[PDB]
Amino acid sequence: MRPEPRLITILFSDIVGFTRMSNALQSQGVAELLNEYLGEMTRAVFENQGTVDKFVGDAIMALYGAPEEMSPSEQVRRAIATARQMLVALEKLNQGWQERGLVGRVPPVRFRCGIHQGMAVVGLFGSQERSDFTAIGPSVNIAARLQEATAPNSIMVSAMVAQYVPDEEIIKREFLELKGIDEPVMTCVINPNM
Amino acid sequence: SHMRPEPRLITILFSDIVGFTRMSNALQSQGVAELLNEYLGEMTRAVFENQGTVDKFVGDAIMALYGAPEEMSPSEQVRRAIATARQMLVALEKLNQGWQERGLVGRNEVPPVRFRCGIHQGMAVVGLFGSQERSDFTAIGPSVNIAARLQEATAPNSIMVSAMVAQYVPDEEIIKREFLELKGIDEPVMTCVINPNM
Ligand SMILES: Nc1ncnc2c1ncn2[C@@H]1O[C@H](COP(=O)(O)CP(=O)(O)OP(=O)(O)O)[C@@H](O)[C@H]1O
Ligand SMILES: Nc1ncnc2c1ncn2[C@@H]1O[C@H](COP(=O)(O)CP(=O)(O)OP(=O)(O)O)[C@@H](O)[C@H]1O
Ligand SMILES: [Sr+2]
Ligand SMILES: [Sr+2]
Repeated sequence: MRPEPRLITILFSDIVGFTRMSNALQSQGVAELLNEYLGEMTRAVFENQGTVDKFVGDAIMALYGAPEEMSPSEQVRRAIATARQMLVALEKLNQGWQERGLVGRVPPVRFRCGIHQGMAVVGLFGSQERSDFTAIGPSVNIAARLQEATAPNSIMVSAMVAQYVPDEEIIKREFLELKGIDEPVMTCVINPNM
Repeated sequence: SHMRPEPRLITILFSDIVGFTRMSNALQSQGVAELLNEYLGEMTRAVFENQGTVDKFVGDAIMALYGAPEEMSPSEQVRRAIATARQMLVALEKLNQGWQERGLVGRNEVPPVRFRCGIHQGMAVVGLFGSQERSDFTAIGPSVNIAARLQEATAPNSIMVSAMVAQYVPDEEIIKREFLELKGIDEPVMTCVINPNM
């Protein structure tokens, strides 16, 4: 648990359109919708041996390579599989929400995911009032920035991650100017299928 | 830790600093953790001392709740939230002074750390969210979104609250009043910058 430097893969995912959709239901319905979604995301992370760092509203943060050790290649394979499984889950959820009148009659929820691999100080951070296991550093900052920079319903990863992805699966490449980073970052949108 | 999601009038506080990453690039692993913990310690102590609830940390950002899980009058929620925000800002200045003396800031031109805080009071669904596999206690809804947006809209080293919060603050303690259009918000919001001092 004690914080230490380690090569890990960070995954950030978020949905946009949840608030708008929930705007019609009462508290109970809002909670049911969100729990439905968070449960699916958690399942996608656990099934691929990932660590659920935390939820941030309707955003999710997962780690691969901590606390349990994991090779860099397996971290990426698992992180990618999680992102693709999350998209499938959202496709299922959206189908249910549309047949429910929550979407279509309010557009379908959209998904964005960013994945980066790099060094990060990982372990328990906080105080006596509150301590949580997480990852800190530019690598984490970058993964979050990728998630916010990618287009609707897509997965964006860094070059460090893409090097383990079959070439034919990289749909689009583009250098992006990310906040706090001087050197433009080569990003790769990967095929959400396989 | 057992609370099922329920609607409730609460006060949400979001605070965040800028300059940690920059300041920490000039240090090493163990130093990062100790530096982050030093700051987080000051922040949580400010929340705890004011009987607030620390919801979570989001990197170096802090989220605190007043009125949940334990009940709290709407006026006490604001008093404690306001006192919390002010104490955090004072602690940050104390921290910057120490970091300055240690050469962590004001050297290799790493500006001193900047603090921002947003506070809003309104209805929110509070309780455990997630699934049997993983769930955490937090607050959800437009009211929470607004508090987050107020913190990101206010200027460096300042505290910004909504009209719902201001109504409990002595008028002379309100530095500035202005309408700002927050994201996803149809009706512009009345923002009030509070004096960092009582
Ligand atoms: N429970 C929670 N804990 C921490 N932050 C929360 C939160 N609920 C909401 N927020 C914060 O409130 C802000 C919401 O603004 P946005 O991210 O722009 C909403 P959106 O992604 O555009 O659509 P959405 O509301 O359907 O998800 C974010 O900064 C988010 O992290
Ligand atoms: N441990 C963590 N958990 C969740 N999100 C994290 C995180 N560490 C970093 N992030 C995310 O990474 C992004 C960092 O970008 P910014 O918020 O713009 C940093 P900043 O506030 O400008 O300066 P700073 O790095 O000194 O804090 C945010 O979206 C933040 O929420
Ligand atoms: Sr979102
Ligand atoms: Sr910050």
